[PDB]
Amino acid sequence: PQFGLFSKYRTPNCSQYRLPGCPRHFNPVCGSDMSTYANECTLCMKIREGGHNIKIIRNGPC
Repeated sequence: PQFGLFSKYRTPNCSQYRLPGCPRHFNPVCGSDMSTYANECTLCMKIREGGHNIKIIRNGPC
């Protein structure tokens, strides 16, 4: 897999979602910070400093 998940946890790759804002609502991933999310306003907001450096708990549906 990509790097693994045993180091911290498995961190999401938000190298996209590059909107001036955030369209739609959809939450693919699962948050270690107790937030089911995935987008520019959910993670990428969080991830840059909306929460932490997010590690999703689950990389997919929950």
